[PDB]
Amino acid sequence: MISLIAALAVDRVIGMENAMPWNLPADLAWFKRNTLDKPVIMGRHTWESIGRPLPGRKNIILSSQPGTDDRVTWVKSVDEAIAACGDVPEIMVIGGGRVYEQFLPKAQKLYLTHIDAEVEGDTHFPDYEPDDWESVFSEFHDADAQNSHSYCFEILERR
Ligand SMILES: Nc1nc2c(c(=O)[nH]1)N(C=O)[C@@H](CNc1ccc(C(=O)N[C@@H](CCC(=O)O)C(=O)O)cc1)CN2
Ligand SMILES: [Ca+2]
Ligand SMILES: [Cl-]
Repeated sequence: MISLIAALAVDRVIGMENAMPWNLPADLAWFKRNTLDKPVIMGRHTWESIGRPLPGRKNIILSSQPGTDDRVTWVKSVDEAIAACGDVPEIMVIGGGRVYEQFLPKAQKLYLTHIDAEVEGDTHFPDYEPDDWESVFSEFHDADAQNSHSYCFEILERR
């Protein structure tokens, strides 16, 4: 089963963690908690931006180009990405935009972080409609000594 996990700035703008204007260690901890011990699928740009395989998870990179790092698994299609995961209960797709769009239709859950910050960007998470999803968990948090901005964690199930 496919799950998408993303951090959204205002107006659903998305980008690479290392380039966003916030510093939210609480969100990275949530991300870790929610992906640990699960396969993670990402596109090429996100892989390059993270730089090293995320430990404790199977890292899968979706790319039409040949692989350039033997430390991760490279696939060329959505179906191939899912076959390479094996029989696992949940597959975490971690973006970017195009990757989110290719898996959305198959996704059954969404783990989102809504961050209260305005960012200019050209890439946005795709629209999800109120009728197709149920918010099953939500948790609001204020900015603090370690977290630059306020954020809300949320879990949605396809309805
Ligand atoms: N919640 C959430 N989802 C997201 C992002 C995010 O920042 N937050 N990212 C884009 O905004 C993308 C993922 N980018 C990531 C970039 C770096 C790390 C990372 O270093 N995580 C370490 C945590 C240890 C540490 O805290 O340094 C890990 O998971 O092991 C994770 C995700 C997409 N999905
Ligand atoms: Ca940053
Ligand atoms: Cl990407």
